[PDB]
Amino acid sequence: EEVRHIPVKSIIPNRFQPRTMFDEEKIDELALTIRTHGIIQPIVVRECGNGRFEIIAGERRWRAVQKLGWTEIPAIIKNLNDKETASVALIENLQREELTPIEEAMAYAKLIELHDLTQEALAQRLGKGQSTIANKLRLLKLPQEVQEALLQRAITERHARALIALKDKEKQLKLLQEIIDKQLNVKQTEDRVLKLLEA
Amino acid sequence: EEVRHIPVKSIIPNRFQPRTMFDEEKIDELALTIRTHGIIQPIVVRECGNGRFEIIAGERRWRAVQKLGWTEIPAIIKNLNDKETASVALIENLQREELTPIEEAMAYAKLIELHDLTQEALAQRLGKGQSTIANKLRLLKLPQEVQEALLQRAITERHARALIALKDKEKQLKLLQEIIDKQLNVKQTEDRVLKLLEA
Repeated sequence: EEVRHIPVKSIIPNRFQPRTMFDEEKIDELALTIRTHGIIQPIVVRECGNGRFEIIAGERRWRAVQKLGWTEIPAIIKNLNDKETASVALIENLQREELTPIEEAMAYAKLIELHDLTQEALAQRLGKGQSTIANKLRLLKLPQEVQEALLQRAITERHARALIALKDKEKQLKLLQEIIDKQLNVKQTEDRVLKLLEA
Repeated sequence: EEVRHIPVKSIIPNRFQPRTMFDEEKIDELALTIRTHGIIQPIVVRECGNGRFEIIAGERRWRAVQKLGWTEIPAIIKNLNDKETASVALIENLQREELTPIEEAMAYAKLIELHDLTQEALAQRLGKGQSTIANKLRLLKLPQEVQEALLQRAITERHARALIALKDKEKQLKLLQEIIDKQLNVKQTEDRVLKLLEA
């Protein structure tokens, strides 16, 4: 019903920790993205007790704003028993789907058009490397079938990166079918990619 | 400030689509998980115009509730220009971190303890297969170092699954170092795993 502003310092992460490993590279991108357009989704908490709140969902948002130095955060309070909290806390983390590398690439291109930005401008805004931005956009040059493999998560982005060098659609497609069917890794893809350019 | 209830049928997904591929397997797990404990995080929308709302963030929530047959959904309305919406819409999707397979496993074990449930009970509640639940929990039996590799995303869950069969900690660890350093795939791991049990 009501979005609430709650003290960042009075918040304790969920006892049944759903997340054990936390990438600071990513969490900083979040703190940066929150500096620009603020916290878009409030953090879900329950009252742990008197004036203290247990995070249901939104640890990264909490840690990013902590780094930002914000004194309070937007929350939604839901009355829940200790069992409900732990369950929900695990489901909101189990039911997360990350965007596919091709889509991450597509999005990067959208922001390049919309904010009329350089690959350096993008890296600075999204809190990642010029390298990572450039290399992911390069995947849009790949043949469409390879691009569809990327979304179907048939191939990794590193498998595809090597295929960019072949510079022949047919050769790339022939290898793609080998990679998925033979189930090649990144190493033996790169290996095979070089052998072809040599020959 | 105020969480709002808005008509599911008056909502249009973002024009600059951040997500192109949508796994129904997952989206159904979400609709199921929403049947049980409801929509925990309201969906962020802007007013596209008169009585119509453009999704900023929460397409999966929207599609899951649509399948559930819900007539309205909880939203947060933010006034934004067409440029702001598109940008934010891409960032809320770019800054998503999925849980690591070991953590997905750990969470599954928590719910098994908390709801005192069978692997079948878990599969039914989380909307996935008994197989997927069983196979992911089996990773908790693996040696700790392998488990740390899993969180560091050094190895895939399929690389690890094969190592469960070796049933010797040392042999598993020796292979682990080979997998990461030699950069072996799932195929050549399984291959090597069998060769050892044969010999």
